[PDB]
Amino acid sequence: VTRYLRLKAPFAAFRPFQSGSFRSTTPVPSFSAVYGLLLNLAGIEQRQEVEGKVTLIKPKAELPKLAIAIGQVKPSSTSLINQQLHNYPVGNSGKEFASRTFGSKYWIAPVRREVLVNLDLIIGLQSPVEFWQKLDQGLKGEDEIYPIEKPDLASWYCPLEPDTRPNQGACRLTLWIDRENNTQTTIKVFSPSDFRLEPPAKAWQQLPG
RNA sequence: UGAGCACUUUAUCACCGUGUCCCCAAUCUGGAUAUUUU
Repeated sequence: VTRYLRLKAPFAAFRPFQSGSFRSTTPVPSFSAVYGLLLNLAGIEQRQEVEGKVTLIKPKAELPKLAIAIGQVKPSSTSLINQQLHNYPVGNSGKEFASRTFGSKYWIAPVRREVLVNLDLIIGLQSPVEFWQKLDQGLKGEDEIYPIEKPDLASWYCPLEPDTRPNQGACRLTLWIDRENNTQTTIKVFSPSDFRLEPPAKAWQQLPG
């Protein structure tokens, strides 16, 4: 890796991909979300932004190549703070609903979901010099994030093989997802490793995106 | 500052009461000597 930078945030939420009627969350963000956040923070606009019923139709032909890991310093708890969020009905969709048709989003119904009390992340990116330079220009050029790479090292994550039973692992995770018919991502489960030493090469994952 | 991203936990109201007591008090004890110049 070239260098890595640290950040923290008080509140966040990471929905499982089509969790269901009742939402849920995961202790750590997905790799795809982190990749998108880093791409946007550099000021790189999305490669494709066509419009229609849906979006996110992304070929890999023109897209930066890069390798990302993930880290974690302090465990955080979870809470549930919501009572309502409307939806789009399935069924008759009778009476007025069919009468209005104004970007409908009618039939408000109650539903709850989860939030994270606190969040802090440490990992950065292994990338060529030009990409890091333009990322710095996007951050500084024409909540809070800053590089403390060498000190302040904490635990990390890594894919797990059928041995060495881990503790408090993440149930599911996403690598590269497109909102269409596909095979989604291959590996789901991940395992945390606790040691104040540089993460192993297995922790680094070369992202296809 | 980008893609899953909505539209509210929403609107009202008394604890009624009433009601407190009488009795009382002790004692004893004291002291000694001492001034002179403008």
